[PDB]
Amino acid sequence: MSAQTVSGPTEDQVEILEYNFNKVNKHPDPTTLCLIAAEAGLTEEQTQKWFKQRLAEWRRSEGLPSECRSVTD
Repeated sequence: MSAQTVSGPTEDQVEILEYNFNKVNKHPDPTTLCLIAAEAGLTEEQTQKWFKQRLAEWRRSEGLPSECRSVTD
Protein backbone atom coordinates (compact mmCIF):
# COMPACT_ATOMS: atom_id res chain seq x y z
CA MET A 1 0.00 0.00 0.00
CA SER A 2 1.09 3.58 -0.73
CA ALA A 3 3.78 2.29 -3.07
CA GLN A 4 4.35 5.65 -4.74
CA THR A 5 6.27 8.91 -4.41
CA VAL A 6 3.93 10.47 -1.86
CA SER A 7 5.07 13.84 -0.42
CA GLY A 8 8.64 13.23 -1.51
CA PRO A 9 10.93 10.94 -3.56
CA THR A 10 11.40 7.28 -2.68
CA GLU A 11 14.65 5.64 -1.56
CA ASP A 12 15.37 4.45 -5.12
CA GLN A 13 15.22 8.07 -6.26
CA VAL A 14 17.68 9.20 -3.60
CA GLU A 15 20.16 6.75 -5.11
CA ILE A 16 19.92 8.37 -8.54
CA LEU A 17 19.76 11.82 -6.96
CA GLU A 18 22.90 11.34 -4.87
CA TYR A 19 24.77 10.23 -7.97
CA ASN A 20 23.43 13.27 -9.81
CA PHE A 21 24.33 15.60 -6.94
CA ASN A 22 27.92 14.36 -6.99
CA LYS A 23 28.08 14.50 -10.79
CA VAL A 24 26.24 17.68 -11.84
CA ASN A 25 28.11 20.55 -10.13
CA LYS A 26 26.95 20.40 -6.48
CA HIS A 27 24.53 23.25 -7.21
CA PRO A 28 20.85 23.51 -8.27
CA ASP A 29 20.86 24.30 -11.99
CA PRO A 30 17.96 25.22 -14.34
CA THR A 31 18.83 23.44 -17.58
CA THR A 32 20.33 20.59 -15.62
CA LEU A 33 17.34 20.08 -13.29
CA CYS A 34 14.76 19.50 -16.02
CA LEU A 35 17.01 17.17 -18.01
CA ILE A 36 18.35 15.08 -15.14
CA ALA A 37 14.94 14.89 -13.43
CA ALA A 38 13.41 13.20 -16.45
CA GLU A 39 16.24 10.67 -16.57
CA ALA A 40 16.03 10.13 -12.81
CA GLY A 41 12.30 9.52 -13.10
CA LEU A 42 11.16 12.66 -11.31
CA THR A 43 10.31 16.29 -12.00
CA GLU A 44 12.08 19.61 -11.35
CA GLU A 45 10.00 20.22 -8.22
CA GLN A 46 11.15 16.98 -6.58
CA THR A 47 14.76 17.34 -7.74
CA GLN A 48 14.95 20.93 -6.47
CA LYS A 49 13.48 19.96 -3.10
CA TRP A 50 16.07 17.22 -2.70
CA PHE A 51 19.14 18.99 -4.13
CA LYS A 52 18.57 22.00 -1.87
CA GLN A 53 18.55 19.88 1.30
CA ARG A 54 21.93 18.39 0.43
CA LEU A 55 23.21 21.89 -0.27
CA ALA A 56 23.07 22.64 3.46
CA GLU A 57 24.84 19.39 4.37
CA TRP A 58 27.41 19.97 1.62
CA ARG A 59 28.30 23.35 3.11
CA ARG A 60 28.69 21.83 6.58
CA SER A 61 30.87 18.88 5.63
CA GLU A 62 33.12 20.50 3.02
CA GLY A 63 33.23 23.81 4.88
CA LEU A 64 32.44 26.51 2.33
CA PRO A 65 32.20 30.23 3.19
CA SER A 66 29.07 30.91 1.12
CA GLU A 67 29.65 30.73 -2.65
CA CYS A 68 32.68 32.83 -3.56
CA ARG A 69 36.09 32.83 -1.89
CA SER A 70 35.55 35.15 1.06
CA VAL A 71 37.31 35.03 4.42
CA THR A 72 34.72 35.05 7.19
CA ASP A 73 36.50 36.70 10.11
